[PDB]
Amino acid sequence: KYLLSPETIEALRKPTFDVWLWEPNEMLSCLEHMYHDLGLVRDFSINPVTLRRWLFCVHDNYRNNPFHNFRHCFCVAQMMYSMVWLCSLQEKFSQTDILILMTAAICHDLDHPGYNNTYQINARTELAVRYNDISPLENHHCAVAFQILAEPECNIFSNIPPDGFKQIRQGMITLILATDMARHAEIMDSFKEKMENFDYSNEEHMTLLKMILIKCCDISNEVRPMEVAEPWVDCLLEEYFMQSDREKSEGLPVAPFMDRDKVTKATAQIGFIKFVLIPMFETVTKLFPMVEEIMLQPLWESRDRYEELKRIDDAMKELQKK
Amino acid sequence: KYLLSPETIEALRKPTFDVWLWEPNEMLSCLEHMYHDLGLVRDFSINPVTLRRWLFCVHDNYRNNPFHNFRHCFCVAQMMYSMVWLCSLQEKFSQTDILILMTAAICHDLDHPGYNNTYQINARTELAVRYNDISPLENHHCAVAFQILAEPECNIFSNIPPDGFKQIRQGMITLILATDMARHAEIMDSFKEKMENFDYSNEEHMTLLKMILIKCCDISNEVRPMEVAEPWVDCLLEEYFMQSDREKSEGLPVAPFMDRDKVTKATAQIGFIKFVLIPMFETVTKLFPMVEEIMLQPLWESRDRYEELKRIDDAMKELQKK
Ligand SMILES: C[C@@H](Nc1nc2c(cnn2C2CCCC2)c(=O)[nH]1)C(=O)N1CC[C@H](F)C1
Ligand SMILES: C[C@@H](Nc1nc2c(cnn2C2CCCC2)c(=O)[nH]1)C(=O)N1CC[C@H](F)C1
Ligand SMILES: [Mg+2]
Ligand SMILES: [Mg+2]
Ligand SMILES: [Zn+2]
Ligand SMILES: [Zn+2]
Repeated sequence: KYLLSPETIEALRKPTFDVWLWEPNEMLSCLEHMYHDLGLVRDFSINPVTLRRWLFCVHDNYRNNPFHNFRHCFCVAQMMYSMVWLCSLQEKFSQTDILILMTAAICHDLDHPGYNNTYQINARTELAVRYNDISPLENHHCAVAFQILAEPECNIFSNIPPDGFKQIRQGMITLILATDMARHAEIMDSFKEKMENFDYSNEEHMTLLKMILIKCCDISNEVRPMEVAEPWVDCLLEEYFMQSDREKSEGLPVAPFMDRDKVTKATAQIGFIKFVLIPMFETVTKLFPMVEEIMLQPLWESRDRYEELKRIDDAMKELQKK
Repeated sequence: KYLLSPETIEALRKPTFDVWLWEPNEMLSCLEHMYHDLGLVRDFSINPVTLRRWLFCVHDNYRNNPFHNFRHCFCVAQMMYSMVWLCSLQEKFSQTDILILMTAAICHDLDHPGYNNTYQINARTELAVRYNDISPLENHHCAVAFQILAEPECNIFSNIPPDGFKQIRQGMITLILATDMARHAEIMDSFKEKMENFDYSNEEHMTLLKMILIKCCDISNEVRPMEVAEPWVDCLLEEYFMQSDREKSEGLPVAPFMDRDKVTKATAQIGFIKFVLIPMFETVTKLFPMVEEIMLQPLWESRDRYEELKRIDDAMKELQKK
């Protein structure tokens, strides 16, 4: 049953929203609500019907991978929606910037194949050869994003003038490309430097803030409730094993964190929560104090839980080895 | 024709080479000779039969556009060859670096359509949407170069280890992407920054020098003798007029420097020589003083010759005025 209850629309605004509850049509409708509710339909004369066909286009072009699937895209877009409200971003950003933040979130892993950059490059694929080993998947995601938008029936921007299309497009590209974890250190070091004296009337500081926001949402699964978050780790590792199978039986290098024999659910997250998630949301909390209690808080609770799980896993491996 | 005379082999080593005398047959055999003579076939275990097939395929993947054709390809690699000897590059650069320089120069405009990046982006071409407005032609040149090299019958790198291939791929990519003239000032400023106190054991200083070197060869046509240089100006304007005419009938922006109402042969070369070519070769001359007499001298004469021809143009216009 598409058509959402008023209870659902309420829940949808917070990062506690149970993303697993809903089937695709309900998620499409949830996303459709977001565009209306943020005033993007109103302020960019988006045809209400074109909006629905666009979300169906997008959905069709996400794949049935275990992790990089349409449900991931909904998580990231819904988490961006939560962040608009939590941080009150309509006070600091234009409606163009919100449109970029939302449309980039929805489009940022379009047609992900289930194998990451390092596979693409080492196997010398169609995509690595096409994009010269430079963020190949991330370029592919934008390419597909705008190939969808070039179809008149899927074009939510059809009544935006050329200058505004040009600005959105640039913005969307900057953000979708920023999702490549290869650049996490570079992007964070850029941001932290700008943060020494932040200025919202500085376009360059704001371009970085948006980059950090989409990144925050992209890797945001562990910010959610333990019940909601925990199943994404199986989805990740299942996808990661799929690749490291292929890498072994093709003789390509294998990343320790994708190695069946090495990684566990617990050791996948301890490091990620501690040295990627926590520091990123720590920096962002300076700019938005309310982030601490809502987002940084479940990250401490997740860190503490996954370190306990490791103590039990490790204790259990003392029984196994011969 | 093919089977090059000892005289042709000697004249091929210098910037004075009459690039117009030779049909595709002979230019290929020349390029081939360059690889044997520079010790690239020897030092990289290149199969000389594969070398011939690669070159035929490269040549096949250049288009019959007025300016950006196989002959332009030949000029850039031939000018690179000249510079190797003039600047004694084998005393400063590794054989791997020479391989990167020659192979990049040959490959740098593969499958160029005859309309520049500004066309691609304003007409929203497959290429522009594919490459996210980011140097769409240059990325595509690289893409075509390594599609070709992925075919085993065209693969001149087939006996190089993977480590070496990765290093060459990366190097060629940097160079080909450096030929986008939109980055000329950025690249020159980055080069000039290092040039304050240059260092050949600094790998980044070298990476820029190689970017400058291919840039020099890419736009070097005015360095060649005045009989050889001048018909290339007609080829250029023919291509640019072909684009400005399309831009006019398609309702797209037109660039003054490409307008067939506004631009003369002389106005097309004066600014370009005085403010792009000359300062670039001036900066190279500091590192290689011998460049002044052999390359900056013909540029000076061409500037003078074209500045005089504008004074003729301008006085003929004053008689026209009624
Ligand atoms: C085992 C892996 N753990 C991990 N990776 C994630 C999450 C979300 N997204 N991702 C990647 C990165 C973006 C796409 C999928 C997450 O909750 N945990 C890790 O530590 N790393 C660190 C390097 C790499 F980012 C994965
Ligand atoms: C009229 C044009 N003149 C010009 N352009 C050239 C030459 C060689 N290569 N090129 C371009 C560089 C990339 C494509 C071919 C040359 O001898 N003269 C100009 O003034 N400009 C201003 C900058 C723009 F690149 C061309
Ligand atoms: Mg991704
Ligand atoms: Mg070019
Ligand atoms: Zn993602
Ligand atoms: Zn060129």
